[PDB]
Amino acid sequence: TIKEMPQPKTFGELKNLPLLNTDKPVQALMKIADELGEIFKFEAPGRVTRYLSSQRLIKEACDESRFDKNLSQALKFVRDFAGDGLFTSWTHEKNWKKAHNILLPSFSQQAMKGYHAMMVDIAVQLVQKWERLNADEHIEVPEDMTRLTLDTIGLCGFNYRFNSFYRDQPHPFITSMVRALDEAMNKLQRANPDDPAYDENKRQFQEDIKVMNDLVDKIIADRKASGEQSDDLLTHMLNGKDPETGEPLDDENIRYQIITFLIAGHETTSGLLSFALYFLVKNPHVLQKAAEEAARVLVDPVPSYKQVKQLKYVGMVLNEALRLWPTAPAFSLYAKEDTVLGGEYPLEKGDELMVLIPQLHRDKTIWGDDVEEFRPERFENPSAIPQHAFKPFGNGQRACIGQQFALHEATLVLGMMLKHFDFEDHTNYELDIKETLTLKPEGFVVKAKSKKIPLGG
Ligand code: HEM
Repeated sequence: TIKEMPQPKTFGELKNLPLLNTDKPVQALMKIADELGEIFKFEAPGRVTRYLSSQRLIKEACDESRFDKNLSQALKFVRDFAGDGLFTSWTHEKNWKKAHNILLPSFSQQAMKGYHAMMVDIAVQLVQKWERLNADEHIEVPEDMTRLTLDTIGLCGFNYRFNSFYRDQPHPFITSMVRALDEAMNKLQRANPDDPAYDENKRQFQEDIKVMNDLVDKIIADRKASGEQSDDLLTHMLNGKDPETGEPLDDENIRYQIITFLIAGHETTSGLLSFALYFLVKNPHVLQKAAEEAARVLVDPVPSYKQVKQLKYVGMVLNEALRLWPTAPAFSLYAKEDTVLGGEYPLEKGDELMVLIPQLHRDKTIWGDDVEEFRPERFENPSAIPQHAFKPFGNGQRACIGQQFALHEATLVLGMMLKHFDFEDHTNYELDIKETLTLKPEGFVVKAKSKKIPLGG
């Protein structure tokens, strides 16, 4: 029966936006959810959002007949350079359906067999980099895991080598990409956009978009003109036809899809690898069980596809790091028609709901009371986990098309790290989680000692 909905402190006319004027907004909304409960209204000048935290309400918010993906304010800002790629378009835009239908078979677990050798290439570069460190040096974990995921998506994506392990300062496309992304998350905070001084940032944003567009546009043009067939996603987009309409993707959208795979895949997947290594280094018993499995399964100088799939406990370790810190922490929904949530909170057509995934993954009624503990074994039998309890890759037909690509990568890389190195938390690191569109451990450094096992070819 109809209930109330809390609201945090307001600052009249600015309403609750100062509560989000922090460098850590998701972790600040997790402190607010702890004191107000499973749903709360958050209001800013112009918008109203309700944040959901319990599986009880989120299983309802995940019914596709009543709710659909919303383009939140962050995604509308990202659409300026990601366009109508899969991530920043509405389900009912014609290009979302057409790209979804063409790309879906290329992102299956069976299609990972074709991208495997390209993922091993960048994985071996990372391992070889750490093999070659001298005994006085340490690893900057988030920074080499972002080198590893940029280069893997560049090479599986459009067969281009960004050669991030050969540089100190990134290839200028990556610099533009990070800076555009950065600019788009800063426009959220700036309650006074367009003009004062911002027009310098705004001028700069136009140039970063031009660098992205120009490099990708050229790759596509050179590709159609030479016509060689590789096993990257760009050839599957260039030769693919939507079975519903019979149409191909146009060249401008193919570009947006390539920019979208970079921006949607690089930080989420490297954040994941960083958090999994943290929790392993902080939990020696888990590390030993994971390192044992890697040494038993990965018996060849380079892992085969079938060997990565047998790395059952490494997969449980990554699932539990995604429970505790889902690297893309919230997604947004809008009500399709007037409806009631739970049987007690009235919603109107078009109201926005935001799923706060890190809180969902801390619901004591589903996970038990050791919710804050790192226990991979929670996932030993994955069918025993209630529907809509575990949502790190979103929901339904708008879930992460790249789910299988991210988990194969992460399992491959984590299995080879544990196989080849013993790790030491030489500084006794204290977790500080930096927020962008994504979450990562800021400053996590480790020392790796080699077990001197050959990494051949
Ligand atoms: C640890 C890894 C990752 C996590 C946690 C993650 C999570 C997510 C989430 C939560 C969404 C839904 C967002 C929303 O509903 O607004 C999503 C969508 C998407 N992700 Fe991922 N992602 C990851 C890896 C990747 C990778 C590697 C790629 C691509 C190479 C990728 C590409 C996509 C795309 C294109 C969409 C949009 C699908 C659609 O709407 O049709 N993601 N991802």
